[PDB]
Amino acid sequence: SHMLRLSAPGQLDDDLCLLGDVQVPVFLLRLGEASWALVEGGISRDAELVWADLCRWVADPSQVHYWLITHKHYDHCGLLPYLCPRLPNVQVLASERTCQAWKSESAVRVVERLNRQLLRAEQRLPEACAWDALPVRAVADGEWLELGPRHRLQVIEAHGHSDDHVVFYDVRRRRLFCGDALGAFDEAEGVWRPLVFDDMEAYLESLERLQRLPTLLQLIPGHGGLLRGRLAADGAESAYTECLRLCRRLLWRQSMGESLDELSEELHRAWGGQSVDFLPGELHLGSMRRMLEILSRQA
Ligand SMILES: O=[N+]([O-])c1ccc(OP(=O)(O)Oc2ccc([N+](=O)[O-])cc2)cc1
Ligand SMILES: [Fe+3]
Ligand SMILES: [Fe+3]
Repeated sequence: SHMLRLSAPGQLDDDLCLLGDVQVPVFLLRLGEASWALVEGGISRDAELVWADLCRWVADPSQVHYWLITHKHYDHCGLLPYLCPRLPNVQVLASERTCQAWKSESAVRVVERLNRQLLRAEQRLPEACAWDALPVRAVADGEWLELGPRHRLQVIEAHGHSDDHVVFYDVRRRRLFCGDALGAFDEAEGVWRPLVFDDMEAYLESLERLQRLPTLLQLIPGHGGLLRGRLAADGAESAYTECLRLCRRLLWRQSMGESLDELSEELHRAWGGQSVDFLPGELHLGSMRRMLEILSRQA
């Protein structure tokens, strides 16, 4: 592995642990002697694994007070109905738009169906909270989240990947929980893979703004672990660069009369192997196609 990327379960920093699979992690923040927060909501089929890992660090789960959610995609909120009932004092903090999603029938349907596709043959999910019954408090762009005496995180709107996406910045630690707004970090090549699934102009504007944060020490996307050193410092800028590079590649190939699919299959082939364990294959290729449709339209 690489010194600049922490990608093992367990303790990452004095106050921060990784629960579950590094590909779809849940982060555990220790806010004080008797108080904790989770960040990112995972996939439903990992409920027992994440529960098990949580109970190793947290003797009393009633001390889990907050659960921060970056966006409504099925792989970032799948655990909520299954673990919220075991966390009697938890408050889920999400954007207004993300909250809206959990109150839409069609939306919840998609999230459940994509989560069910990842179930292994054996397993049963535990009893679930109704999605519209989750203990949520909507948070606003620019809001300060006073989680504990040494944990204060600012909510920053970061749409583009999705129309509801937010990130959470801990300026004390120069630590940014970025969700999928920078794309997917390619563990093999050390570069960002763009994930433009809603709006290219918003996605790029969000990265412009994140580049203006004070220099990052820790950059924690939605998949793959914790990035540090130059990868954190240069992250938002690099993510922007990689988006433009994809745009131009698309423009090249289309100018050679290629159809949206040549590049899609090329991307699905070049990148699909990293997510195969949490993205159904038809979804990865289809996500590629959608992103290329978006870039094409807006360019
Ligand atoms: O069907 N959706 O609305 C949807 C699409 C992609 C998606 O996964 P996301 O985590 O946004 O996309 C990724 C795509 C590829 C990789 N990868 O190259 O390792 C990671 C995340 C989640 C939900
Ligand atoms: Fe996503
Ligand atoms: Fe994701």
